[PDB]
Amino acid sequence: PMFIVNTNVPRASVPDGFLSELTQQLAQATGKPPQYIAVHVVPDQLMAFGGSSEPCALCSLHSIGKIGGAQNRSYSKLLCGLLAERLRISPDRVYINYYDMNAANVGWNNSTFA
Amino acid sequence: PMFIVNTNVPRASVPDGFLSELTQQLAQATGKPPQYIAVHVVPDQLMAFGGSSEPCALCSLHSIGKIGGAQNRSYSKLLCGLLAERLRISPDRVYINYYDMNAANVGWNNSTFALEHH
Amino acid sequence: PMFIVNTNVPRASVPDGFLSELTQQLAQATGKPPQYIAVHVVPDQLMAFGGSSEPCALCSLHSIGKIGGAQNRSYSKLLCGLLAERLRISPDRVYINYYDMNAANVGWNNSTFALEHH
Repeated sequence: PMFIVNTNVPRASVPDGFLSELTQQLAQATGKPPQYIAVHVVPDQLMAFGGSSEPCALCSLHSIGKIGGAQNRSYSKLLCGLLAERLRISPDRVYINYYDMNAANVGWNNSTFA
Repeated sequence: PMFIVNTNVPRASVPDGFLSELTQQLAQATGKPPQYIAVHVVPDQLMAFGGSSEPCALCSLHSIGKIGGAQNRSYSKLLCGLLAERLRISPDRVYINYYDMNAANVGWNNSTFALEHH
Repeated sequence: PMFIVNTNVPRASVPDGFLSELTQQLAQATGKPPQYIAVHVVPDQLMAFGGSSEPCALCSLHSIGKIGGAQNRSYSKLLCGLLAERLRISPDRVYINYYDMNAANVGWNNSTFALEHH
């Protein structure tokens, strides 16, 4: 799986341990091994949410399976919680796009997961 | 909805008011409340379009519904128009990927927009 | 088509000509004219793959058609080979998301690639 978070919060406000916490908690939540979890954090972005430049985040989580109604609500509670606690971003200023990827549509190690 | 624009145009060339104009015009175009419109502009990128590095933009618009044949052509006219007028990017050097998101696949405020079944 | 590469490799490590090489190789692989191939490389990113910050890349390839089981295996061998050769990134630290776009969902030049119906 891969998780990306784009935010206008400054890089200095990202705490030590963040990428590792995201990796471990997403491994727990998705049921996938941590060695297959990739994370990308993009601070200092020029963005607005509702026309306001208060802290916000636009994110995405891609996974082959383990994407659905209840699961996505669980991922959103987990991720909004981390973004609130660690980056001080209000949950109502976060959007997370979820993608259930077909294994044939994910390349890795010179081939695909199909 | 969320609209992202990635471009090689310098940050200095983005005019004051641009994020607000995109927010307001997308609210008008999609019929969605402006309070729910998010925008992200990424300048100074290393990109090429057709192998040339003249000004260009690669964008995306994600919305739960309001994505379709005629609507997407209307959004493209609006957005290419704004990118040409404000960032001086030629419309034929702009790609915009449209995504019709299912409500269950959009997280917000500790949950998603699928609040009907559990 | 559009190909995006996000990596933690430093900008100085992206060779001159890399965008052009990707453009040419992708035009060849997809059969699409190079004039329609867009590439975006984003170095110096804060990323981890499997909990490690050694070189890695998260990428995407969007194309209207020319996306499928065998074609994607071929694109992966091609692209991982280029990322390994040019950016020194191990293929097992590379993910590439493939998207088969509908023509009506790709905006370009004030409209979309759905020009047949109203």
